[PDB]
Amino acid sequence: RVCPRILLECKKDSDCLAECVCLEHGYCG
Repeated sequence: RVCPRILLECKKDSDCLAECVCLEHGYCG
């Protein structure tokens, strides 16, 4: 699944939305 192109800063990758991950620097890939 692809996650919309929306910036998102978080610690735990799980925090991310859809089927993506959260990056330490502060961005969801």
